Amino acid sequence: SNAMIRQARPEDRFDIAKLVYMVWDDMELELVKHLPKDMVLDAIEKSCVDATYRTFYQHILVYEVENKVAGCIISYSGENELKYEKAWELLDLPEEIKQYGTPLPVKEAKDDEYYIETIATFAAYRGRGIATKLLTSLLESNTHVKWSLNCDINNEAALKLYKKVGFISDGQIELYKHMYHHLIV
Repeated sequence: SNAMIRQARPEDRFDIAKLVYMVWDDMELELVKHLPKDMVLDAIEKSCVDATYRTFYQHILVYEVENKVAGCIISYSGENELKYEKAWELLDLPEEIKQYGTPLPVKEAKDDEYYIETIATFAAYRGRGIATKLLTSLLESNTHVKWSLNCDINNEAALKLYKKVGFISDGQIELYKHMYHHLIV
C-alpha cells in the first residue's frame, strides 16, 4: 500500500489514543499517573469521535504507512481551545476518571493562533521524517493563519526542526511543571 497523509477517520481513534496516551504519560498528567491505562485509553478514544474535544478526529491529520497509523498531528483554533477542552464532559466515562475533571484545563495557546497541540510518531516508524512531513503539510493547508506550538525547552532537536520550517520564538510558557518554548509562524 502507499504511504499517505490524510484526515483522520473515526476508525483511526485507537492508534491515535495510544499516541496521545504516550504524550500525556511523558507529561505526567495526574490522571494518567493514578488511573488504569485501560480506562484512560477508552476515554481518549471516545474523545476522538463522541464530542469535539481537543483530540477530535476533525482536528487530526495522520501519516498512514502500510495501512497503519504511523503518526499524527493535532491542531485547532486557539480561540476555541477551552471550549474543546470542556467537551471532555460529554463523553461516556466511568465515575473514577470523571472525578479528575478534564485532562488539560490550562490554556496552552493564544486567541489569534491556530494551535498545533501534538505531533507524535510511533517508535517503530521513527527516523523517517514523519513529524516533519505532517507539520509541513499542515502548515501548507492554510497560509492565511498564524500557527503556534509549544516545544519542550529540553528538546533541541524539535526546536531546530521547528526553526527550520520557519517558526520564531514568542516567549516561554509553563505547563504542568515543565517549561516550553512558545513558537509561531
